[PDB]
Amino acid sequence: KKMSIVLAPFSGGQPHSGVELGPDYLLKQGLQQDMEKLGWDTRLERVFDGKVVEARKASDNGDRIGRVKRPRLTAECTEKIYKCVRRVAEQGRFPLTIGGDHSIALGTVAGVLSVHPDAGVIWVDAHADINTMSGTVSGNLHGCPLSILLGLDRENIPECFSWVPQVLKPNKIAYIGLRAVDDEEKKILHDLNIAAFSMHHVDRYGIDKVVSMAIEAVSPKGTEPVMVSYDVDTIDPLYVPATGTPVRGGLSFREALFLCERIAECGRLVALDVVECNPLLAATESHVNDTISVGCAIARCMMGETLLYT
Amino acid sequence: KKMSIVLAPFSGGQPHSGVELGPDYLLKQGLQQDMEKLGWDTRLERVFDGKVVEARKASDNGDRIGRVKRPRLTAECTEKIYKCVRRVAEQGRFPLTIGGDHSIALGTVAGVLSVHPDAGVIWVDAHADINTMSGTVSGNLHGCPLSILLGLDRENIPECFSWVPQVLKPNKIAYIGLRAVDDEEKKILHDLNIAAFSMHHVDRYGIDKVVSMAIEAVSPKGTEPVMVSYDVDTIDPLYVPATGTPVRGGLSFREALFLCERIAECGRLVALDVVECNPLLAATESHVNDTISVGCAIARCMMGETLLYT
Amino acid sequence: KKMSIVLAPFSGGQPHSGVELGPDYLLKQGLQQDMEKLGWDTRLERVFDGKVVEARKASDNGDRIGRVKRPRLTAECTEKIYKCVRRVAEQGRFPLTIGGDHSIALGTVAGVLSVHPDAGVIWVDAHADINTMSGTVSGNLHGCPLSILLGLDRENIPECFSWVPQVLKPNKIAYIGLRAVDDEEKKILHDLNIAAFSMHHVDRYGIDKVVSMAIEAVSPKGTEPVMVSYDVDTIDPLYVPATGTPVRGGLSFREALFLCERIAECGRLVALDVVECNPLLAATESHVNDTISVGCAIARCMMGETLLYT
Ligand SMILES: N=C(NO)NCC[C@H](N)C(=O)O
Ligand SMILES: N=C(NO)NCC[C@H](N)C(=O)O
Ligand SMILES: N=C(NO)NCC[C@H](N)C(=O)O
Ligand SMILES: [Mn+2]
Ligand SMILES: [Mn+2]
Ligand SMILES: [Mn+2]
Ligand SMILES: [Mn+2]
Ligand SMILES: [Mn+2]
Ligand SMILES: [Mn+2]
Repeated sequence: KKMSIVLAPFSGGQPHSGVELGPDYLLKQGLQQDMEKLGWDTRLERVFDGKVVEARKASDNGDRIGRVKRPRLTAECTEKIYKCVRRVAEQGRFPLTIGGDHSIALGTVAGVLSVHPDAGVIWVDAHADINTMSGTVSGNLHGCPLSILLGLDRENIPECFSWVPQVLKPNKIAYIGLRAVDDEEKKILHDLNIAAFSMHHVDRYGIDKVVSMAIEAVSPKGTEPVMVSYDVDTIDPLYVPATGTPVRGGLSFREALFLCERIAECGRLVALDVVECNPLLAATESHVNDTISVGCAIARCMMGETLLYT
Repeated sequence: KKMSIVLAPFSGGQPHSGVELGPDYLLKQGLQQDMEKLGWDTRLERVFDGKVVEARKASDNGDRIGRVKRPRLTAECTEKIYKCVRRVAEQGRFPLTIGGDHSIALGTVAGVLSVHPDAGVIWVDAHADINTMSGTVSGNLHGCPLSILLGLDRENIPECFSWVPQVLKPNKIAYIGLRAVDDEEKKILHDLNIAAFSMHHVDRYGIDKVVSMAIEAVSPKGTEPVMVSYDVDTIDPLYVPATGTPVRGGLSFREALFLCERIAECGRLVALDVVECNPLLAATESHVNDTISVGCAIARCMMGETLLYT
Repeated sequence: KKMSIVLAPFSGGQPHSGVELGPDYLLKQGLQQDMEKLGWDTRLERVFDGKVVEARKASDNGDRIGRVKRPRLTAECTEKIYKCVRRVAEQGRFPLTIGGDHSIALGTVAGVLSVHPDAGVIWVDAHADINTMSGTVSGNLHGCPLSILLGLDRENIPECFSWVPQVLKPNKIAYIGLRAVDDEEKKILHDLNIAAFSMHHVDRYGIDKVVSMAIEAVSPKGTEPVMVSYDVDTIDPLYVPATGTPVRGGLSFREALFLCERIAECGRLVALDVVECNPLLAATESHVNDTISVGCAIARCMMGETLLYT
């Protein structure tokens, strides 16, 4: 029962700065102590200096390839994350990555599928993060990771991303909590027949059924390893206010956590990313505390924490 | 695919002024652009000058018939709405009416049932709005429309309402989200055996089942046209604060919208009223924005807007 | 149809003062008028002077037996409550007790099971309140009542509690809404196989199923009398802010009340405690009003109040 808590304080995949503070905030909230308390032999893994990267992002506004903003910087860092996560798994340890915007998952998923190529992927998010380099309207790379992992729009993808291994198929990715999908993404998900459960399915079937369906969609043989990339903005902003791109009509705090327990209960989770926590994007001390403690809550629940006897 | 957005800035059916501003606010929120974006060939239909009517209401406190307040004024305006909506339907266009307090539905429903006499009616509301002229304690006519449409207490109903055609039967009206019913109304609904789904059924069966049940109750042959008069105060005030008579324990924002999609999904909606939006009844700019954007949201969702590919 | 509204303004079972104001606040909110309106022939029953007891608690910091704080004082008062409730039932009247912290339930449950020894007990709470005298970390007796009623840790229980009759078995107590259980309590509930439904079951099955399950667990023959000790802190603090130990992820206002109706609908409720309302533990006038009116709401709903015709 060994765990490596991968710190990924990156913010180049999007406009607002502050999300790179996630790792620190989470850790000071007692994340590592919590994993220990859950019986996890933990050790931190730093991939790069958070402030050094902020400097390179704040200045170099010349790092672009079309509407895509900061592709080189995002490629460099996500590659270091990929390599890091890859080793962590080769060592037979569970990698829990703390972001940082969601573009880090390009490194995480790439790293996990490198050791567990048959792993399914549950993308808990309000967004589909599948925009292509050519299609991305905003150009914020945190909304493009999946397109890159899937190898879509191969032609218009640059050199700085050639390091990205092609190991993720459409039938191994399942969304949950979607409600802010771009027209381009709606078509893509439909073209590729990606299993996506929007808030509509949650309202229709309740979180339980959805989770069940989500897990089945990426787990054919019922034995496959499961990975969850958890974007906190999936949860209604009235619970998670400190986040870059909030959208109303999100999961309730109870659903956000129940979802984790169902997964833990699955007994096949091999990795977890907890992203989009931006402390500087709050109004009070409770805005940040509620947000960060929610992050730690997803971690404890995913890692086995239950409300009753265990 | 033709639509007429009927503007009904009336506030005589109740105490608070400001609800007649609904139409304008909605429209500036981009309501018509939204219907266009949904592929609806739209055109506005003005029934009367909003400020002119406010003047006649503010002054003439002598317009009463018992406890009933402003019956003449309400009759005059709701008649113009009736006629308007009637023509809009005769033209084969979908009428989307924006209020204005709920007393306008006397004109809307009367207008719709004039062209589609077999249309069922789903009343999404926290209130039953079925009080009689004689029974109404408050005297606020926005809580009496259904009694008039149903022809109840025929004897004590005045001359100014003789224009109201009798075309609505008890078996063609179904409530959803009820939680603030008057004793008089509880008896009536029971006497007439009106299908009413209070918050109790939502909590008990969940919004999906309720919607299904609500649609079946007014649609025997499974082919009948469906009309929905949507009172925004059905939604919990923590979502829709700017409304005249809010009651706690309402539908969540997610339920409010999911309900619409289920209906749209029904493929038989022939008309829709979106009422009780009172901008001046807020505390902040978000109170109004949240309320008005919620109004536009019900419109988009009812008219086909989905979270995923369509 | 006779009812005795037992006033129990006690606060010795916990740190914060103000919760003894519950009874008064509730009553001024019209609690008794409400029970009358529901057709209940009511009469108040005062057990002791609320301010006199506050004086004895504020001063005597020497009243302890280990980590347990104020055992003598709690024993004296809960005994008076026991006796009171016992008589109220012997008189064939329904006892509705208003607290006051949850340690009063030692008197209430003891009183009810004295006249209805086969009565099941539904503990609506975020906490299990089953800590032992020896195990209690906090020492706040409001989290120990059930251990005393169950006769657990008999050896380390003091003289001042010998008056407590042993009439409650593990198979006659069922929790609902649990989410803040201590490690000690988790073991106990598991050892004794106590039917406990945490927020996890609510999220998983919805409030309806849970209530059904909760009622079945304590009602084998399907004829047994039912008692509910209702801790308002079971409801999410965003609904019930004025309470001593709030925990996020609670029941929604709708669930809090729906739960009551299901019970009322059961037709076998023989007693009800409504506890933990601390007016002085608010920030605004709405904090207190919302809290206290919620208390009265649970009362009306439990006692038969429905949203539709009855
Ligand atoms: N934060 C996210 N996703 O996680 N926002 C993505 C927003 C938008 N879809 C884009 O392409 O930029
Ligand atoms: N706003 C509404 N209904 O839509 N309130 C109705 C209130 C009350 N039932 C009455 O007769 O006036
Ligand atoms: N308010 C309550 N329960 O109702 N809190 C109990 C807290 C804690 N379990 C204890 O032993 O003190
Ligand atoms: Mn994301
Ligand atoms: Mn997102
Ligand atoms: Mn209405
Ligand atoms: Mn209403
Ligand atoms: Mn308690
Ligand atoms: Mn409690």
